[PDB]
Amino acid sequence: ADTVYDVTTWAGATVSPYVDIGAVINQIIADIKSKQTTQTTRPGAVIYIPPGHYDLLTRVVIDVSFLQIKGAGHGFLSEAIRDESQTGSWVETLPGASHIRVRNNDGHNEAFLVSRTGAPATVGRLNSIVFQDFCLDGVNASKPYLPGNGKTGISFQSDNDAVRIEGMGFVYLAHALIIKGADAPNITNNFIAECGSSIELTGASQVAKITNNFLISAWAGYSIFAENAEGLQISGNTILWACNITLSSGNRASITSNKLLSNFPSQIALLNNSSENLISANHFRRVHGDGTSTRFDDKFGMVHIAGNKNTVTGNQFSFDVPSQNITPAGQDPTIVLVKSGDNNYLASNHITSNVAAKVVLDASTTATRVLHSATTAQLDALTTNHFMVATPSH
Amino acid sequence: ADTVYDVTTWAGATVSPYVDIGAVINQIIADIKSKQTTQTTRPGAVIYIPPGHYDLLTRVVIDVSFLQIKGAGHGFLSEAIRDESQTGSWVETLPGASHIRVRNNDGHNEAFLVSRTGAPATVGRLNSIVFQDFCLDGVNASKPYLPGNGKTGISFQSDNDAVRIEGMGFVYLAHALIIKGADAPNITNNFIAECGSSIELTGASQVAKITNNFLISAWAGYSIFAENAEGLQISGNTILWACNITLSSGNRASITSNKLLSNFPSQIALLNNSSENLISANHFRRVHGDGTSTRFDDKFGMVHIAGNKNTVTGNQFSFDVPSQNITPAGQDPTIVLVKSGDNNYLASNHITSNVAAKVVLDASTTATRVLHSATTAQLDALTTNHFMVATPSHH
Amino acid sequence: ADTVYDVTTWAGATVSPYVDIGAVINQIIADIKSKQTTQTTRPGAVIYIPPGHYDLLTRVVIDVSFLQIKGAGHGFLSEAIRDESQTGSWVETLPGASHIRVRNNDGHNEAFLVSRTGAPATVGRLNSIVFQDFCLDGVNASKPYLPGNGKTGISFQSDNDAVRIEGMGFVYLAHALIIKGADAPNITNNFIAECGSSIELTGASQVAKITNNFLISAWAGYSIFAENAEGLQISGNTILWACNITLSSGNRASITSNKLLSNFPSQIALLNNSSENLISANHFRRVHGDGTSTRFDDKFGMVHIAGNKNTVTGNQFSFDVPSQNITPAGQDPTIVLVKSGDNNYLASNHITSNVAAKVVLDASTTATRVLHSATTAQLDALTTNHFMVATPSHH
Repeated sequence: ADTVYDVTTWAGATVSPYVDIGAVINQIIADIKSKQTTQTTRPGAVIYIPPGHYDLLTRVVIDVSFLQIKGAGHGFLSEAIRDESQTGSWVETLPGASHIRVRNNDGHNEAFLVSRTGAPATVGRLNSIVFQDFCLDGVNASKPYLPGNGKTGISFQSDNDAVRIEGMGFVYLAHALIIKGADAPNITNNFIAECGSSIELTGASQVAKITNNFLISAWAGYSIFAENAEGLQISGNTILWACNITLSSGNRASITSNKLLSNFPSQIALLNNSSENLISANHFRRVHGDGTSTRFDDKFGMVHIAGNKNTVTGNQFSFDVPSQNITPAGQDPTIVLVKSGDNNYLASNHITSNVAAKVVLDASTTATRVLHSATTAQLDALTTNHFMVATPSH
Repeated sequence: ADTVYDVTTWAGATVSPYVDIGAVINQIIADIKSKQTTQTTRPGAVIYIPPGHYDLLTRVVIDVSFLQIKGAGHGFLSEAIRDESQTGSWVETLPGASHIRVRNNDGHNEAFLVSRTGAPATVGRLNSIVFQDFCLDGVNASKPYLPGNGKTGISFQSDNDAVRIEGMGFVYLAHALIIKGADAPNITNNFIAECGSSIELTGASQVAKITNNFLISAWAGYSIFAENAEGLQISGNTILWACNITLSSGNRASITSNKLLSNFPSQIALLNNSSENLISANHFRRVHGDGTSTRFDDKFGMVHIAGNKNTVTGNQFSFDVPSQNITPAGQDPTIVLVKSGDNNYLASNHITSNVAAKVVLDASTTATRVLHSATTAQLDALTTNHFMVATPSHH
Repeated sequence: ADTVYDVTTWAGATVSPYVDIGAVINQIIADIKSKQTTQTTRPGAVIYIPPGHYDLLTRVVIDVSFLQIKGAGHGFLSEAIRDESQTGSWVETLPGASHIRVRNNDGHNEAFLVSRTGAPATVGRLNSIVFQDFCLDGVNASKPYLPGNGKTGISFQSDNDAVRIEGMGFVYLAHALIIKGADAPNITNNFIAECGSSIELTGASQVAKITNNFLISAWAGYSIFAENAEGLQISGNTILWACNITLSSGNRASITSNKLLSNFPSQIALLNNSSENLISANHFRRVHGDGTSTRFDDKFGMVHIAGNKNTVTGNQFSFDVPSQNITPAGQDPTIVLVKSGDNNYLASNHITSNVAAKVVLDASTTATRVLHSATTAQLDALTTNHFMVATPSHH
């Protein structure tokens, strides 16, 4: 069929894909649109990227539904370690597989912009676009990569449904993946590392599914940021270095069965009246020194709750920070800060810390339940309006 | 090798795959069988479906193990929203990617029937058939799609081992996926929506794995139905609209780490003595109005338990139904109904509801434990044969 | 591009891949190295294996980063059932899809060895090698497959980063997958069955992700073995037959949302001071008779803890072993043995057993918390240094 392209064999390109794969992909998209021209004759296409090193100089703009862009793997190599190492004898010094080097010279910061102009009720949303098994690489960057090199890997900026980002590698980008106005996106089995932020669901979203990823962005941004987000599912992920899952007016999320590690506070922040979110069966680890920051002090919380009726159950909170590094100086660090809200619920969580640490209930909070989720020594209730069933202690 | 086919380039086809891809795939299967003729020379084959709109007029019958049918993606587009919208200016009005329009004219309701005749012990089971990354579409349908258009996407009707359905899209079918007699099936990373039922594991099954799917079937059928199911694993799924996981004599299931939402009761029903099942670390949301039904009333439960020794831990139960829409009118809706059985266990669950709501223990139940899983006001125990450690509510 | 190979069409092969696919893959690797000759011109390559039966006689050695070896599916067929059945009329008697029959004639046990010589700081690690969707088959083996046929599927034996093993089938191997010195490996959506051990993370590892697999290895080995392992994440798996997850000096693991079943003790063993590991929202099932062994007695525990500050929450422990088969004879079997360590935490777990069974706290342990995770009759505390909040049992 004529719906399958390989960027290196397609004879219609005016430029080499190794020199500018963005131009080649834009030219393929123009070809698709010249062939798929009515409401009922737009099934989409496959663009395959074989293993190779490809510069992108021109931003790709996608407004075609059901486009699959697929390569041979995530291609990750730690450019952070490379850039602190003597690499003269390294067999390879670049990320690989189907490797796009994001090197825009066109005035834009995105490698891929997924955007349709026009009101979605009138022209339709962008549907079931698939990015699979290739590598997006910002080439050069310094920690913590935000503002960094200012490069974005994939940015969806118009309303979309059932999009899919799977098996990809993202490295040395200020923003790996940004999806605005996402409905049922699937972000699964990716390897995102040494990036300023990993996943940002902006504007609003419904029922995003974020599963089975490595997310290893640094301390100036977010591993997962989601605003006006209903029904987020975050599970099966390994989120490292500076794990920061922030919901801003996010509700009815299910954040379960993840391995969560940060060298900084705010592993999960439920902000701006984020309510009825479940945090269950996660391992939380707070350590210190892989980078340092004063973005947060250690009273912010490993988990920070500003909202109602959230549920925190069955987790481990493991905290190991030398006392001399804890801020504000002389203060006990906070495991969970219930900053504001009503009827939040903490049950059956195990707190293991190298120094005395606390679940803090702000004086404004009401009806918080803390049930086998803190010994008496681990609870700092600044209001009598709470219910405590202590974890047994001496 | 000669084991790789593309439905649009294979020269042996006597009909266009755009006109009847079912006939073309059947012709490919006959070709495979003519070349793979002994029990040690049947490694199977791959059938690739490039992006395109393909009508299926003839049911495909698969009785070859290790067949892979693969496309370019799940191709979902909401035909339900289309059919309630003014679409004259929409860029697309059809689902896409590798898109099969299920339009049987052969008197059969399935697009794909996976079935071998004979006693499995004699002729062997069907093994490790792989459906990946294509779209099955019933073309036209009306809510709640059951009985609907009667169309079925994929139906396995003989005993099978290690089959795999991954990355697919299913839309506008009465039944997306039916697997009868499945051992260790893998149903993962699919997008099933606007179907009557999503996944039906019929007859019996052993250790089915249902992970990382979107399941968005409506209120007349099941998101997941499984009868005589041992050892189900259901995790990492987002199940929406009319979430209904029903086990019928299912035991030792692990139902964990799911996002579960319905506009109706019966998000999980453990029926017909379903025992020793774990329901842990799930978010349950009950809302109202995206469709309405009287299939269940609000006393049925968000979770309904008829069986022994089940375990319900670390969940959130969030309930928001306007009082005027609650039925029976005036009665408190039920969050968990323990309808029958012995030694069921609820612990460390949080119930948040817009009206007073209850965990109900039927009079027939024995030795139920309810431990930090209901305040006193949230428990309606109809037998003294229970143990309550209340979620605190009085200072 | 010239970076995509098909083992059956590449004209540079001097041996048929059906006779020795190992030689052909080695020849492809040599070709890649001849074309990719500097540290900025080594993006890697794809090697595609179409459906077919391929003998491997020569061990493959991979020292190229970003190599993808991919086939058409996991290809599983139960050779264990085959070898106890009358198969004369079976349609197929071999595993299939992209089927590598591991038949080394070179005195090595590995089908695939992934190894670079030289210090990783000097020559680099092996990065992001991808094995996807093919079948590695040891051809003939007897239970429990260790020592068995001594065959290993894939073995990484030099330090590696972000490797990926996905969608594979492994069958009838002594060791399916071994990874030494793994940093952020991804082992996902595989089908490993009728092998001695499934996954072994040797030497040391950091943040391995083991998700969404069927792991069905037998009772002489390990489903998941990990030594000096920091930050393992094990979730969404169905682990069967002889589930055994053993950590040796492993810490900060997250073992959640799994379906876990064994006919033997030691479903999870946290050994040699394994600390701050989470075991949450898993279904544990212990049964008897699908093979028998005395490797462990029933006092070892379904979960065995030798370490500090571990967390066991929201699980079900379901135990069904006939009393006449329990060892030592006349003794109550152990559900969780806290063998050594401080401040371990058990909360909100449901224990269901056919005979009296116990959480046992060794006399050496300190500050164990058992909170709604055992009735009085289910706790055998051999030290007074513990905290008990009993699961209620008396009215």
